[PDB]
Amino acid sequence: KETAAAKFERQHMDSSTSAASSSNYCNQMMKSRNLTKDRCKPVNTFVHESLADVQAVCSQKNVACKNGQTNCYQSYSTMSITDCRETGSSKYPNCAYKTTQANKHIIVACEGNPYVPVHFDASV
Repeated sequence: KETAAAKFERQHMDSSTSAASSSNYCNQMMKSRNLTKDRCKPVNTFVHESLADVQAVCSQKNVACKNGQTNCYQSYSTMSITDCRETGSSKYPNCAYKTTQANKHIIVACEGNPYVPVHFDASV
């Protein structure tokens, strides 16, 4: 198994880079993190912040999750993120993505003890 928290770091954390390196970023990252293993995950966001910074988001601004649950939190400051959105010629198993860099507040769902991020909800 893989814990909720470890899975979040696997699919969303990329601290080794401050931004989206190039157009190549998403094709390599999605594959590396095994996000294009059973299908091409449609969209995925990577956060280039320290892990301590992303975890502190659980004590930040509490907001409603897209699913109606109340365990989502919004970062007070903008973070550096990269959005990976699937393309047209992207055909499984040859998934193709468009790398998109930006700075936005992130919204994550937290849970557990300790209370850690387990799901990425949105970026605004």
